[PDB]
Amino acid sequence: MMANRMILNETAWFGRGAVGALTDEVKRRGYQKALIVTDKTLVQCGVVAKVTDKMDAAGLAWAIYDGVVPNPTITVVKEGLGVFQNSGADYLIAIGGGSPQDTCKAIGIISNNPEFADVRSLEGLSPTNKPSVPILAIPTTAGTAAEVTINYVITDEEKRRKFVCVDPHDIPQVAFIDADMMDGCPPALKAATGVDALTHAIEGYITRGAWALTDALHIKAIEIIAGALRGSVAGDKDAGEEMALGQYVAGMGFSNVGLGLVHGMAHPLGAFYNTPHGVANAILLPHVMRYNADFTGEKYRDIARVMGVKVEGMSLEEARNAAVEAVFALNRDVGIPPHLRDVGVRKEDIPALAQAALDDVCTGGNPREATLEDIVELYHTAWLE
Amino acid sequence: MANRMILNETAWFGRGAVGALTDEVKRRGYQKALIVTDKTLVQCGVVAKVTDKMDAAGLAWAIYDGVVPNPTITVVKEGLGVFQNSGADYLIAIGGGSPQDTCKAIGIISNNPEFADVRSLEGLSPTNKPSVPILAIPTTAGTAAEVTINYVITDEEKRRKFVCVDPHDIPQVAFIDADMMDGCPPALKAATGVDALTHAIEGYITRGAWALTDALHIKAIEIIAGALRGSVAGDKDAGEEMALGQYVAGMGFSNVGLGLVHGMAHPLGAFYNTPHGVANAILLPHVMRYNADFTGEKYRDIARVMGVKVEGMSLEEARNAAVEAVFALNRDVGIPPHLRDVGVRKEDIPALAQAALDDVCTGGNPREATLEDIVELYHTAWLE
Ligand SMILES: NC(=O)c1ccc[n+]([C@@H]2O[C@H](COP(=O)([O-])OP(=O)(O)OC[C@H]3O[C@@H](n4cnc5c(N)ncnc54)[C@H](O)[C@@H]3O)[C@@H](O)[C@H]2O)c1
Ligand SMILES: NC(=O)c1ccc[n+]([C@@H]2O[C@H](COP(=O)([O-])OP(=O)(O)OC[C@H]3O[C@@H](n4cnc5c(N)ncnc54)[C@H](O)[C@@H]3O)[C@@H](O)[C@H]2O)c1
Ligand SMILES: [Cl-]
Ligand SMILES: [Cl-]
Ligand SMILES: [Cl-]
Ligand SMILES: [Cl-]
Ligand SMILES: [Zn+2]
Ligand SMILES: [Zn+2]
Repeated sequence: MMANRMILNETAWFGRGAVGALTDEVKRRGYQKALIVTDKTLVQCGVVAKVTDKMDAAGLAWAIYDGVVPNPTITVVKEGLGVFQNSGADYLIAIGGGSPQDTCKAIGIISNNPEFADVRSLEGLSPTNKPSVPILAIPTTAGTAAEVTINYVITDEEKRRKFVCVDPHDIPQVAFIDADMMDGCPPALKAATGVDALTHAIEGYITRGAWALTDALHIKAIEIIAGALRGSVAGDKDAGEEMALGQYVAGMGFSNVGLGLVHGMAHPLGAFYNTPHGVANAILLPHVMRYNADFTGEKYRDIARVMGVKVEGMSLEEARNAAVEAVFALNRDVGIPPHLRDVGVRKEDIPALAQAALDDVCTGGNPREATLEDIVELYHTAWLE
Repeated sequence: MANRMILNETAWFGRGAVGALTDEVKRRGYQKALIVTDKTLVQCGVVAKVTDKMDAAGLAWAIYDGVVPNPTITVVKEGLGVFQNSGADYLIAIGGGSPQDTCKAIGIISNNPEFADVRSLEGLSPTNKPSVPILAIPTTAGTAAEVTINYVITDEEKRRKFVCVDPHDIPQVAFIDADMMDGCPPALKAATGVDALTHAIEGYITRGAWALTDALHIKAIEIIAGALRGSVAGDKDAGEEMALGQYVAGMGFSNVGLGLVHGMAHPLGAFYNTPHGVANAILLPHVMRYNADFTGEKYRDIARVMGVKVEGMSLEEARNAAVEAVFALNRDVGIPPHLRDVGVRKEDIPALAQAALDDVCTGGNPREATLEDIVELYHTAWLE
């Protein structure tokens, strides 16, 4: 029926050493001065200087905003926007995971669309008339794929909720997908962000708006990620490079079609508790998959198959169970906590979390139409055994 | 050498103890508080438990809510400026160890301005004046920071936690009220409760231990081991027991010291911003095993009050049983088993171990640790 749109990065560089392309890209574009948007951890760890050392050798000017925090808030966006406005910069370089990537998008959008100074009013299909300030995006987790999506997610601390901004105008001009930038994640962070990448690919494979091209991207991403994540957590170089590619491929799909109830149930955790996005999604994933199983056609057979299960001869019910179990197994293998209680959730908040999840935009993509009671029940199931 | 005890001159205990605050303020003649706290406690309504009572009583207050876990030199300086501009004449610390310690730093520097750099307070701070008076209200069970003479600040430039020790920082009044603590999520109850256990076990076996602190610590171990599972489960009376036990532990350890658990946790906090309670909880049983031969009969006592039938056990057996009872508690309340699980990197172990070797807490440890012993302990705790 309806035609399907795809927004993608016009330019992207892939592989260990891809950040070495940045200075030429800047020179080709004629930009005069960057604002780097990042967090203090990435500065302390030397990750930012991997980029600035190259800029300095090429004679390219920059300034830094390093105030991003996980689950970046309206306060963070306003602070970074002020730094941008006083910096003399003409473009942005986002160095970090989803939290810096998203902050950078917000800054770049508001700078060219000042009617959105309050930040909150960007939620939804932001009616921006101008493209963002140009962004060069450098992910350091594997990851959110925020370098390739048209979305960014802000935490409204005053309202205790996360909100999603969807806007073609925010797409980065160039993405640099370089596992050298990602290797310093602690193993536990690799694990959570990697199962989050898997969640993007699984939810995107089964989302209501799925179509042929996104299905092809998502099923490839699932195969890459499921084959690489244990090795990446273990520190294998090639597995890290595979994770960097797979996490990105997932975004090429889900940006354009949507996610589901895993992300919808994780957003309130981020808002209520400041839970890390990756861990929250990882813990919820297999429970939501079980819930969705009967509403997914043949797709769990494909998921199980590319996660290593010999599905030949299984009934559809068996293949569905096998897909779920393969996710539980991966979570155990890479040390994801088994229960939400383990990561600071309170049972008393489940009613309110569930209403927030029901209302979350990601939930609308879920292949099964969730009810309040389904979400209450899933939180209890995930909370403790 | 005679042994010194510093304690709170005044303290109120039990559910509802914060109800005593407004009268304590009136009796002391203070004019205006600065509340030192964090944004979570404001959001959760915990601060309002206090400020609503103050408002009813006509008592003035302002808030500094910028404390973060593992408070930094930057936080201390920010809060000090807020204090200096607030018109306050006393401090109310509402929170866990992070706000309690920030509050102590503020109150000390306000009356001892030559320590404006913060770092210069490390060790036996040579302050001439008492802190601005502090009324301390813990909201975790917990650090016992309300009753110790210590506070712990993170130097981000030097990537290290440092301990400031000073009789001048003791709070004037502590209010130990489990109603203030009940909102901790279960996982936070678990980690802060095993941290309280750690304080009591390390204090029991520390080099400076003597009769009075031994009596306090073994009672605290009994209380905490008996209550923690129930408190994590939300039982009301268990929460009140935890509030008391965590404080009794501090009555001891403030005055004698801790050991290598705390010494190995400090660099985690500095390197990774690891929560103090979780770090200590994961390390505790491994360090206990390392220390066992240097602990006399005390692991028999620990095992007994943790519910082990030690009658008939050899000392070796009783020691192993104490270690296992701690492993069991950690499983039972959901403490992660390994440091890798909480974001530690193996590549950092050499540097973590040097930092732990040099940490002040390590000097109280009953076994004299070496660099190589600490490296091995990190590796042992890092993964199965
Ligand atoms: N824009 C989108 O389409 C999109 C999609 C998914 C998620 N998100 C958002 O992304 C955010 C989560 O991002 P995330 O999971 O990448 O984590 P993050 O950016 O919040 O980072 C988490 C932590 O890991 C640290 N870290 C990151 N890279 C590191 C490295 N290389 N070395 C050491 N430490 C490193 C950070 O400093 C931080 O402390 C959430 O707010 C989520 O809502 C956005
Ligand atoms: N002698 C001493 O002064 C002493 C002793 C031990 C530890 N410490 C220090 O204490 C700090 C750790 O303190 P902590 O373990 O109490 O944790 P914390 O104060 O760092 O708080 C941890 C988290 O729990 C939240 N929290 C606290 N109370 C809550 C409540 N009632 N409801 C909901 N959330 C709540 C906080 O907002 C914060 O996000 C460390 O920096 C450590 O070095 C000091
Ligand atoms: Cl998200
Ligand atoms: Cl989230
Ligand atoms: Cl401490
Ligand atoms: Cl610590
Ligand atoms: Zn995600
Ligand atoms: Zn402690």
